[PDB]
Amino acid sequence: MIETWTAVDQYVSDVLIPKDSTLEEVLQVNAAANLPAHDVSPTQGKFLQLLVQIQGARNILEIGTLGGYSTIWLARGLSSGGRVVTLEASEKHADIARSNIERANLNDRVEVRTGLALDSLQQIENEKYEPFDFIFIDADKQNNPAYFEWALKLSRPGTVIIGDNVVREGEVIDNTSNDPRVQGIRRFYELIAAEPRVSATALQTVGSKGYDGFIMAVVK
Amino acid sequence: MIETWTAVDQYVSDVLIPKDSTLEEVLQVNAAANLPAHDVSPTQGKFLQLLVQIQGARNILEIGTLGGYSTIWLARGLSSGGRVVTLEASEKHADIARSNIERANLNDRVEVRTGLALDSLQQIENEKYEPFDFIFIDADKQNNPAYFEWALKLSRPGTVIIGDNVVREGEVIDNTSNDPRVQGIRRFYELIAAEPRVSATALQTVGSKGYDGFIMAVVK
Ligand SMILES: Nc1ncnc2c1ncn2[C@@H]1O[C@H](CSCC[C@H](N)C(=O)O)[C@@H](O)[C@H]1O
Ligand SMILES: Nc1ncnc2c1ncn2[C@@H]1O[C@H](CSCC[C@H](N)C(=O)O)[C@@H](O)[C@H]1O
Repeated sequence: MIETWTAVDQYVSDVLIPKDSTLEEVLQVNAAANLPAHDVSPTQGKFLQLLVQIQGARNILEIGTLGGYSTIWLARGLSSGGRVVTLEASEKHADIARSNIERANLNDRVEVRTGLALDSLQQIENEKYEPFDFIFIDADKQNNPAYFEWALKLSRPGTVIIGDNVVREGEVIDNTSNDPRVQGIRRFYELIAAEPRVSATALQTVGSKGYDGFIMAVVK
Repeated sequence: MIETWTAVDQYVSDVLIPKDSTLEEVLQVNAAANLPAHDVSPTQGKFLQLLVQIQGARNILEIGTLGGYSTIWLARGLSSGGRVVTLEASEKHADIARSNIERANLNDRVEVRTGLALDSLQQIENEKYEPFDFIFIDADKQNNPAYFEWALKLSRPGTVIIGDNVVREGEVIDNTSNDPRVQGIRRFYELIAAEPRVSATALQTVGSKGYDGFIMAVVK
């Protein structure tokens, strides 16, 4: 099945996504730096870019930078004078991400903050940051419950929240699993349901990265 | 396999989509009337509703009504004096859709036009309809090329176009397919690539309806 899903994704990108030497280099540098290949796929990246454009987002919060691949897709969807604030725990990942954001000529609208996301989120609250209108949660999924609460806290009515990798090859329905990622993801779904101010759905996806999925939520 | 995808969708729906007796009735009536089970899934329907809300769409065009299941999800995403115009070739389907839409108390927001979509689209242009901000193509896929051209013609900068069922169990990559629906979808991808005014991506999805996918495009 992975061969078929990968072939379909190759077809989709070949026809709908013009070759982009900049983004290809980002992945190449990530690999050279030994960063894991956990970036969103090209089709997922374009989905994010287009969703940002549909929302007309101007203040994006991303949790989990890696090498800035998703960050570039997101930043490219920004309105006028919008910006992206992305959080990364690894000093090395963050350094590489900054270099890739530089190679994409987006350093004028993207800020990479190094440190554990929970600590950075508190700092963001402490500082004078306007509410975020688009939030992409893509870090350590075991912490999704806390990231969701922070996302809502730092949101405004109409804010879009995308939570990546929330199906995990179907492990999401294994209620007895002792895996913290699975339990964290399940609590993420539950907390969204508990919040009357948030309405969401989740689509299961397949492609070059395998069988997974994402949550798309909107703050009332 | 399909068992896992179905179970995951059941989980997602159970937690994120509150029970809706109105929509349950809609599907029951569609089935009693022997309509094919081609309605979007509940999670796909909510995805459409949320996307409509994110864009803040006010004038929706849907091609392919069936029993009005997707139509209701779309209409529920509207707010002010928003409207939905949906096209259906089957007189029987159209009347069942009008009935379901009425039971959902949305007849004031939805217009179901009976007839071949290509004929109705010409009429819509002839008439003074305002440009459509959101277009859902979900009828006979062999005609997607023509529907895409009409969508572009009746759009405005920023219009969102969603094309459903564009992966079809992975057959979309088979250029030699004897399925006119597969050829129609391939023609659709190609035309999008040939239209500079449209940027798109496609995500492959799995769930209760099986392995398929959708295209999301934005008009520039
Ligand atoms: N507690 C935490 N705070 C911030 N980043 C964290 C974290 N735990 C893990 N991460 C970071 O989560 C990232 C997940 S991969 C991020 C990929 C990126 N969104 C893309 O599309 O390419 C990694 O870079 C990892 O170092
Ligand atoms: N040429 C044409 N013009 C208009 N509708 C057409 C058509 N060819 C097929 N259809 C209609 O396409 C519909 C596809 S199923 C539509 C389902 C609907 N989107 C939902 O989510 O519930 C059927 O009702 C079929 O009768």
